[PDB]
Amino acid sequence: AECSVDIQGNDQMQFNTNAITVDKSCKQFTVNLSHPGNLPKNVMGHNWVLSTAADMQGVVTDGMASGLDKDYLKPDDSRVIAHTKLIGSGEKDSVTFDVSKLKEGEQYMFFCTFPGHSALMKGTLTLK
Ligand SMILES: [Hg+2]
Ligand SMILES: [Hg+2]
Repeated sequence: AECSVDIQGNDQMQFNTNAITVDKSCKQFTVNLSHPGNLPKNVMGHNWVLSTAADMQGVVTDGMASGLDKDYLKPDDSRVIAHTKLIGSGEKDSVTFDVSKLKEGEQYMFFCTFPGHSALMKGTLTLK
């Protein structure tokens, strides 16, 4: 939709998109995350985390080490452009971020930092 997208993470460790386009005219962009299924956060938690592609691995690694009580995301990580909280089934979280934090000629990735999820739960985010 305009300057916004709705995203689902399911019980099979899947997002329902692997590619997000952000319209350059947008002043900010919003992601609304939900979690179909019936499994809880500790088992099948999802978040939506944005970083440059170059920074993704560092964020994933430091997030795992941060623990479940930190939503598997390092607090105040300067590499995380925007993020939701970790959610289980039946829950919702959203994030709005300034589009000025993105540039052209930079590859962005979105992913989930729950342990082992990012191998499957990841995609591209592009400003155009
Ligand atoms: Hg996940
Ligand atoms: Hg990556």
